This record gives sequence, C-alpha cells and structure tokens, in this order.
Amino acid sequence: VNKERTFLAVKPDGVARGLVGEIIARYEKKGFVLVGLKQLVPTKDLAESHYAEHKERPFFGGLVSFITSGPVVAMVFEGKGVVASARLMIGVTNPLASAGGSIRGDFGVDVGRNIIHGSDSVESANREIALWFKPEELLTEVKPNPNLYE
Amino acid sequence: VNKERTFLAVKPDGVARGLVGEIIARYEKKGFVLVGLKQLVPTKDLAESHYAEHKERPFFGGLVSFITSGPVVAMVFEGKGVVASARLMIGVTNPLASAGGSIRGDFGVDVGRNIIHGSDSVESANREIALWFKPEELLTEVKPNPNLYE
Amino acid sequence: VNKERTFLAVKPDGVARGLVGEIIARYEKKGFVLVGLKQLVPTKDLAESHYAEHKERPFFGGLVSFITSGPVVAMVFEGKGVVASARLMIGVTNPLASAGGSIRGDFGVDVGRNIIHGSDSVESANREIALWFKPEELLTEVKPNPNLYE
Amino acid sequence: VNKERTFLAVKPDGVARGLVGEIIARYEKKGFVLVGLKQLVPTKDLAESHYAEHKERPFFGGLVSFITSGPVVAMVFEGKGVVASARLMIGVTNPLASAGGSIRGDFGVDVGRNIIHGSDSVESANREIALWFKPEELLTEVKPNPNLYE
Amino acid sequence: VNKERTFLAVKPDGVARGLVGEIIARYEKKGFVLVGLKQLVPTKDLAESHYAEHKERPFFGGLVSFITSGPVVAMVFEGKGVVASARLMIGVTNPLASAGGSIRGDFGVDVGRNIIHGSDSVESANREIALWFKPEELLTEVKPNPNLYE
Amino acid sequence: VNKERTFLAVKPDGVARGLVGEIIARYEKKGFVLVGLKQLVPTKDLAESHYAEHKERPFFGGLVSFITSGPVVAMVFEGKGVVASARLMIGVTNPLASAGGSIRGDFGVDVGRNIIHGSDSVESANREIALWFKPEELLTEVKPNPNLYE
Repeated sequence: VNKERTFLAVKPDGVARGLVGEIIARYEKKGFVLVGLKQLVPTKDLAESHYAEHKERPFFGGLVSFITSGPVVAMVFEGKGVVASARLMIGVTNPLASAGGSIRGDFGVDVGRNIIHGSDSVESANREIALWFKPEELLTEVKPNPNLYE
Repeated sequence: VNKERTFLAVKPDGVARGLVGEIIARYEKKGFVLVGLKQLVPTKDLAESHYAEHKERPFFGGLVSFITSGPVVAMVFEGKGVVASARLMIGVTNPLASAGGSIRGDFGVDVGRNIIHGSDSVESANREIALWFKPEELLTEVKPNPNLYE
Repeated sequence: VNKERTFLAVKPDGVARGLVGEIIARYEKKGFVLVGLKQLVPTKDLAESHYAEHKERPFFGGLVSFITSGPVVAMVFEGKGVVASARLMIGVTNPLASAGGSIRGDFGVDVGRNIIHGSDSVESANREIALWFKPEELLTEVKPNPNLYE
Repeated sequence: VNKERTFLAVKPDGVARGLVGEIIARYEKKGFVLVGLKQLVPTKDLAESHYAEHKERPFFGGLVSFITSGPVVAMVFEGKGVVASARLMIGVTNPLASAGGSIRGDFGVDVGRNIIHGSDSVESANREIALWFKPEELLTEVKPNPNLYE
Repeated sequence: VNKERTFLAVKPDGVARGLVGEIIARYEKKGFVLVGLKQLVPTKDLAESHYAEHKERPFFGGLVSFITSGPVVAMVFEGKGVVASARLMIGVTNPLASAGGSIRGDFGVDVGRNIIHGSDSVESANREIALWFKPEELLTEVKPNPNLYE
Repeated sequence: VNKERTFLAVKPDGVARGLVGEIIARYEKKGFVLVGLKQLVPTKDLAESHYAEHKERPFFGGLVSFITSGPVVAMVFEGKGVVASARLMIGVTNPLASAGGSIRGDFGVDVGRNIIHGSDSVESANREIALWFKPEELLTEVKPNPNLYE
C-alpha cells in the first residue's frame, strides 16, 4: 500500500553538519511525500521513550544524551515500502560499511555520529510517529506526483 | 549582528514540486542556522494576516487562497544580514527575470507560482516569525560553524 | 570491444518527472558516447514490437498502453560493456529494491513507473536499436574522451 | 502566453564535453517542457541557413564549419517567456563575462566554443524551429507540471 | 592569450568547512587547467609577503594571523582571462553581497571568513604565484580539453 | 583509531577528465581530513617504487608509463577506517563492475583508465605516504568536524 509511513529524525550531528536539506531532498527525489516535519530539541522523556527498546543496555544512556544534546529535525514520509526503502537509503549502522549512494555511506564515519534515524519496521514507525508527532501535525490528505504510482 | 533572523516559507507549489530539501540545503550551505522549521497547511486567518499588507489590493484574495491550498514548509533562519541575503538567494518577484543561481531563477517560471516567500525587511521578518511560530518552536541558543564568523 | 551499444528509453513517467537530463548526464559522466537521441510518442505498433517478448503475458497490455501514453526519450549509448553497465546504473526491476546511486534507486518507488528502459542483452540491444532508430539517426564515427580507454 | 517556444542546440563542443544532460536538466528544472529533441550532425546547408543572418560577415565561414564539425543536440523548449529566459540561463556571448549560475558562465571560456545556441527572439525561434525540426517531431499537446503556472 | 595564470588559495575557513573539492571542481568545469596545487600551513613571512599591499593598514595583522591559523590549499589555474574570470566566480569581498552562483555568494556570510583568495590582476597573480610556488611545482606543458579553445 | 591515514592519487586520466575536485569533495563530505595534497608529474623512479609489488608482472611496464604520462594529484586523508572506507568509495578494479555511488562506478569504463589509486591496506598506505610525501608536507595536528566522532 502507498500510504505506508516512516519516521526519520536527522540527529544533532546531521543538523549541526548542515545535512538537513540534503537528506530531505533525497527522499523527495525518490518520490516519498513529506507528511510531517519540525525541528525540536528533544527532552529526556521523549528520548528515553524513543530508545526504550535499549533501556536495558548500557549504551542507552549515551543514546539519550546525544539526541537531547541539540536540535533534531523529525520528519514523517509516506509512500509504498517507505520503511524498508528509507532504511536502504540511509545505509547500515556503521557509516564506514555503508555504500556510497546512501546517506551514511556518503557522509558518516562513526557509529555514534551516524547522522539520521529511520524506523526499522512498520510497527516501530507507527510507535515513533505517534511519539514524536501530534496528529494535527501530520497531513491527512497526501497527494503524490501522479507519475510515481501505477 | 549575527543574530538577525528571517522568515522563509516554501509555498505549496514548492512543496508539491519537491524543492523543500533543495531550498533548505542552499541556506545551510550559505552558513545560515535553522532556528525554526515545520510543515503546515495554513488556515485562512494566518494567510490573511501574513499578507495583510495587500489586504486592500484585489490580488490579496488569490494570495490567501493559494497559500492555504496545500502544505507549506515555514522556516526561520538566523545569521548576519540573513534578511537581505535570503532575498538575494531567492531572486526577484518574476522568476523569469531571476538570475540562474537563485531559487526563482533556477526553478520558477510564473509570478503566481514563485515557490518561496522570504521576509522583505527585518521588521516584517519579526512580524512574520511571531505570526508563524510559537516562541517555544524557535531555538534560543544558536551556534553556527565557527569558521563562518570572525 | 568499445563499440558495444545499448538502447535506453526514458519512459513517459521519467520524461514527465523532468529526469531526462539527469539520466543522460549520468551516462555521459560514465564515459559512454551518445550515438542516437530523440523524443517521440511511441505508436502502438512500435510498443508491441518493443515488448514482443511479453506478448503472451497479461501485463503486456499495460506495458504497451503506458509507453504510448506520452513522450519518450529514446537513446543509444556506445561504449565497452555498456549493455550490462547501463543495466547496473539503472537498478533492478523494483525501484524500492534498487540501491541509492542507481537511477531507480534514487528516483523510483513503483515497478509500473520505473522510469527508464535499458536493453537486457547485446542481442536485445541490437533489436531495439534497429527498432527505434533509422540508421541515418545513429552516429557512425564515434570518438570518446581519449582518457577513457587504454 | 505559456505556449512560447525556443530553439536550443548544444553545439559540437558541448556534446563533446559531455554537457548535454546537464544543459537539458537545467531547463527541465526551470519548468520548461521538452517539445522536440534529437541528435544530428548538421549538413552545410542547414548550417548556412541557421546562420544566414551572418552570411555577409567573414566569421560566417567559421560558424558553419564548426557546427557541422560534429554531432549537435537540437531541442525545442516550451514555456512562458522561454525565449528570453533561456538566453538568460545561457549567459552572454563571451563565456568569460557570463556569470556563475549560467551555462556559459559555469562551463565556457572561449567565444568560439561557447557550448550552446539559443534563439535570440520569438521570430528567430520560429524560423529555427521550422528549420531544424519537422512538425511531426514536435509535441503538439504539451502538459507542464500544474504547480508551475497560475 | 590562453596561457594566463592566476593564483587561488582556499583560506583556512574554506578548508575547515570542507569546500576544497567543491571550489576546485568549479574551476575544472569552467575549463581552466590546474597548473599547481598543494596544501600548506603558511608561515608568518609568506603571509606578510602575500598581504604586503596592506602592510600599512591596521587589519593587516588580522589578515596575517588568520591565514597562518590553519592549512591552506594554494593553487594556480591557467586559461584565457582566468584572472578576471576567477574573480567573477569568487564573488565580491562581502559574501552577503555576492550573487548565488559564485563561491562567496553560495557559501559565505562574513568578510573576515570569505573562504578563498584570488589574484586581483595579472601582475599580482604573477607575484603571488612566484611567492607561493617553486617553479618546479608548476606544470610547464599545459594541455586543455580541445573543445575549449578555438 | 581516528588517526588512520590513506594515500590516494588521482591518476592522469582523472586529472585530465577534470575529476580532481569531485573526488576530493567526496572525501571531504564523508568527513575524512585532508592531511597532504599536491599535484606532480611522477618520475619513473617514484612510479616503479609505487608499483613495486608488480615489478615481476608484464603489465608493470604499462602501469609505470601511464602514471608518469601526465600530472597526478596525490593526497593523504585521515580518519577512522579511512583505508577500507576509501577503497569502498573508489569501487572495484573494473569500473564497469563498480556500483553507481562509487568513483569508478560513476565515472569509469576501463580497468586501464580507472581514475584513482587508493592504498589497499594500512601498511601499503604507510609505505605510499612515505613514498609520495615528505613529512613536512603532512599536517601534524588534525582537527576534524566535532560532529563526526563520538
């Protein structure tokens, strides 16, 4: 279905390195539709909730601290297979192992400063979207370029 | 002063044509700092207030209708001379007269679909920013690349 | 051999989305030489002949209708291993599975609107070229940048 | 009117330097619609006719020889004010005097190798189009991105 | 004459902001030939000599300190009218007044951090080149793309 | 460790095709720091030493001749995993087999004209760096964008 949505957040390092527009442009070119978008400095509570899955791990603390360390550009994209597609456009966890052509492959060097976050599944996408955005902040009627879908 | 701010809004045509990231990237490259950012479908009241200066003109109606016709990406940039600089990066009113190298020169053809709005003065910038953004939505502490300012 | 040729056609969706120049530029950068090029709205006969291999399949009808639905930019590129190379630059059938860095990976989302066609073999390349182009429309003397071939 | 057309020809030097896609992409981004397109090696007769206005000047010979010296990509673009707009995107006669942001400003250095030709007026555009293209080679129904024109 | 040369130095701020390749690529695209190139951290003596013309001004001290504050990428480009052309590609002294399409127009905001230096005349170019480069470090035989000069 | 270094040399074909800035920009974007950089026409001795590992093979002669055939831009980049990362950004030996997104995948077609050389291991990187650069030519203090490393 073409109404699939994913949550992406350009982390503080990406924002600080001026990659926000470059990242958004890549998704717009692909044909995904921007359904939600806003810059914010995440509070500890939102952060801990975002990374709840790692709450029992030791690096959980470092994740929370970093993401709340500066502005973040949170966005929600809609489109067919956007969740897996966006992961693919992002690259693998280690930027050094990510292929040129992907966001982390092109701009990153360190796991801890890997620029962007993308939901890893439709269900995590749904949880993250509802976590980071009020429903009023999301487009209800999405109209993509007609030359994109059969 | 380097804390000058301007208000930019990628109008519905720019959003629909997938130029949001391309426009943001241009300002980030320049060295201006993203201080506010969000996508929204403007209500009639916000629109009429935004274009209040033309409220006595006949084309006022067309301005209001268009901007409320679809999503808009509103943003606030900070930096030295950002208000005049951003206007310069945008181009002149008529995209056909705008030089290559500017947003309207590169992507537009019609006055009525000229892609983006930029405050025309510091005072209009201050009015528009306060109009489109709650104070909570704007970064308070802005830190630019240290290689930008002497 | 460096005189190998392949047939590429930017389908109606690619033309309509303004990707013609972006696609041609990618091949020119690679070092392949443009040997034939023209825009046309394919007739049903040319279309059915182009997709003859699927004439017994049900989706054959949809293929024919789409390609004749609007202008198409047909082109022939020459160079060593251009047939496989061009396929690689294009991506896989499903744009969602195509890697960033490839045409379909960067710009497409749907199999049915996958932007471009590239011959799948030297023999199909030879058949397609002879199908879409009169011999008078193809360069006879091709001279590539001397820094490309040993 | 939005049905205005102009004739552009990427001269032999532009084709040889691999700038065809880069030039087409610039016009597509602007929002102009590709209405005719083909590569050809101009004959002396077409060349002399193209440059007829200089037939009494001494450099006329050099113009004719160069343009017939290799392949040329001829194209016709449609859009509002496309004739003046395209000239503006091209730059001035001397590439060294052309501003960055324009084709000649970005890629050329010599008047004699100034990359591209653009009609200088609507009437010359009409003469050149009819000179370089058969009517069958031009789109009759042009549909631009709806977000381009008011 | 096509053997004209100019001296360009990407100052410490440009190097630090990762603009070295972007700046070199702009000149290579234009058709100018790289004749000398090296990264170095300028000593005080070279700096004072470089800016000797301002030695009687008060800002002379600030010029010397900045340029010796970090690595610099010095380069010499050759081509017809390269000295004026390169200045034009650079922009005006104040990056805020420089037009999009130029280096300072696209990437700078402050006079003191204006990214790059370009000789202002053929004679200053000759003095700077001889100042920053040993003759052994400059190409003697320069061969440009044959499609550049008539 | 983040102080790892690799040696890259844009071979004569890459320099001649104007890809120097494009290649440097890719590494700068990735976050690697330029530690050494200079253009030179390699002597036979440096060449034979560079390719010593193939000195017993027949193609050794062709390697030496080509690299000494014109200017070369030698550079040293520093960063975590830069040696493997840079190889990955370069592509595989055969440009035709290299994926879009990599230097050879995007710009090359022939093994013999594969544009750039990158050390294949840390030890070969150390040997090549010491071979091509005097210690005085390498930055001692390297400071990367702070948003790159955790």
